Amino acid sequence: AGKKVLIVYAHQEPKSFNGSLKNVAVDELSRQGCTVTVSDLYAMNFEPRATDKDITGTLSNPEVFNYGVETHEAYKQRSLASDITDEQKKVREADLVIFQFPLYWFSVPAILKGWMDRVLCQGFAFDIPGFYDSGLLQGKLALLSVTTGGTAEMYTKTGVNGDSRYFLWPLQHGTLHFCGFKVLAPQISFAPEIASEEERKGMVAAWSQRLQTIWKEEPIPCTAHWHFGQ
Amino acid sequence: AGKKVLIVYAHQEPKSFNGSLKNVAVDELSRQGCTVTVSDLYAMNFEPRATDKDITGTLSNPEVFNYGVETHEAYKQRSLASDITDEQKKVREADLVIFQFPLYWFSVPAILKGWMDRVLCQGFAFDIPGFYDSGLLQGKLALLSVTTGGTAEMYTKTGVNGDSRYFLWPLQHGTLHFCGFKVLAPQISFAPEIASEEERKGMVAAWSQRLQTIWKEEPIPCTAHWHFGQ
Ligand SMILES: Cc1cc2nc3c(=O)[nH]c(=O)nc-3n(C[C@H](O)[C@H](O)[C@H](O)COP(=O)(O)OP(=O)(O)OC[C@H]3O[C@@H](n4cnc5c(N)ncnc54)[C@H](O)[C@@H]3O)c2cc1C
Ligand SMILES: Cc1cc2nc3c(=O)[nH]c(=O)nc-3n(C[C@H](O)[C@H](O)[C@H](O)COP(=O)(O)OP(=O)(O)OC[C@H]3O[C@@H](n4cnc5c(N)ncnc54)[C@H](O)[C@@H]3O)c2cc1C
Ligand SMILES: CC(=O)Nc1ccc2c(c1)[C@@H](CC#N)C(=O)N2C
Ligand SMILES: CC(=O)Nc1ccc2c(c1)[C@@H](CC#N)C(=O)N2C
Ligand SMILES: [Zn+2]
Ligand SMILES: [Zn+2]
Repeated sequence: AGKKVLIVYAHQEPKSFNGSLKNVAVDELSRQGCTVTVSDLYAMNFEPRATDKDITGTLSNPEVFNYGVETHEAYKQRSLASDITDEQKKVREADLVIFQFPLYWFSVPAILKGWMDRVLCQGFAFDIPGFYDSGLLQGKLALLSVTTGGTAEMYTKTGVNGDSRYFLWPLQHGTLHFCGFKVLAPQISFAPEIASEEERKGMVAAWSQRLQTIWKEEPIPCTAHWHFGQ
Repeated sequence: AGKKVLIVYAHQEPKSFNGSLKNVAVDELSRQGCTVTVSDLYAMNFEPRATDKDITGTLSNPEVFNYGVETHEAYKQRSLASDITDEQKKVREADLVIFQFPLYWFSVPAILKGWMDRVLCQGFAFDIPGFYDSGLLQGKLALLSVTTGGTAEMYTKTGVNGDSRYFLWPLQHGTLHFCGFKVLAPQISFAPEIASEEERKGMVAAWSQRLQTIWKEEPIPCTAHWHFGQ
């Protein structure tokens, strides 16, 4: 129908390749009749740092500050900072969450890493127990849409950077799977800066076109073998 | 003695296990006569976000903001924000950089991700020709000292988390090796929260003990084979 999508978007420049990919997601999902929300982290000046400012209530231990303990508890008490609960609400209502970002050091840009650290808290995204396939975000989909400086070939088994999937592990498995998401196959747009005009437009249309049938997709097996082989 | 160490420290609580580890590292390298510097990111309230505030004066293209390019030009024209250049100065001067942090989502806390995104800029950490064996910081040593919530057992090849080396790939290879560091074996203190006090003392001591002979160490071969194969 009928689906609710959250795009968590991490690029500074709306005219970027990232902004284009974000905009065609919105266009295409919107045209399908889906409900769409965008967390534009840079435009929000989203706070990436995990600090005692994230808890507004009496601390469980005010002598020695433990971020994980205090946020678990603030979540249960509903004394978390409001910028964190606003995201949680977006995540809670979403059926699909797409992360749109350029790769920074084989990972997400810090502003997005901060959204992950501060938003996916214990009690909300997972618990002990209640992680991986019993993770709290079960029944939800997640998809990483990454753009790189390096080419497709750099990111091969035997290229300098190794296989692209190697860098996907901490994000797909250690974070998304861990919270219960089914993970859809990543969308990697390699080296747009080097690509020609045509190859770039093909890359944008390929994203557009994949989204046409996104609801029909099966998740990847989010395992050590998918990521590493052998 | 005669060598300079920078410890980049990412934890909110001085009385924490990360604090204790940073403190025995200071005490021990200080005892041996080394020059020691600590960037306490939270105490500094270090800016994690990559933005146009990172370039002072006027941008070489204020129409389309491209962080990589503008930070490359700024580096060469001595026009980076001073928080960035302060950190580069400490790194330039260090013979060993130690990173001391709790594992957040199979990675570094966002605050430290920000340090790496913003400090390790093109022209400073790496450039074309210089990356991997020829990255700009060759001659230097680096070491990840990570603490985990999860046990050693969870972090094996057939455990729920996979092998530790799988999450180390983006940090050690895609970041440290990429900038031309020789990387020392990670120091991983598994699950200090659920260990006895004892075992805890054991892990602190191993770190202290290990730092006595840190200068004698062979760096790891930072290969895909090291991280992924048998
Ligand atoms: C701190 C930092 C760390 C990095 N780490 C890594 C790393 O670890 N590994 C790696 O491989 N790379 C890395 N990079 C490079 C980075 O990932 C790439 O620069 C980024 O993915 C490029 O995406 P972009 O949107 O910024 O491209 P852009 O530069 O914005 O896009 C390139 C070109 O595409 C054009 N374009 C925009 N929209 C369209 C459209 N609709 N149709 C056709 N063309 C369009 C733009 O106008 C531009 O001309 C890093 C960069 C930084 C700044
Ligand atoms: C956002 C977030 C994401 C996380 N992601 C992951 C993840 O992906 N994987 C994972 O495994 N874990 C993860 N964790 C758990 C986290 O890594 C651990 O909680 C953290 O590493 C614990 O280290 P600490 O210094 O904060 O422990 P502390 O709680 O400060 O230390 C444990 C105990 O040691 C005591 N202590 C302090 N100094 C000494 C000393 N000198 N001798 C003996 N005891 C001492 C402390 O008092 C405390 O009782 C995550 C946590 C958070 C908040
Ligand atoms: C400005 C910029 O492109 N930075 C950057 C930083 C780190 C890396 C890269 C680019 C790429 C390659 C390219 N371009 C890479 O593999 N790593 C680790
Ligand atoms: C507060 C806290 O322990 N958070 C946390 C968050 C994420 C993860 C963990 C703990 C560990 C497990 C533990 N402890 C983990 O494997 N991941 C992915
Ligand atoms: Zn998985
Ligand atoms: Zn390597």
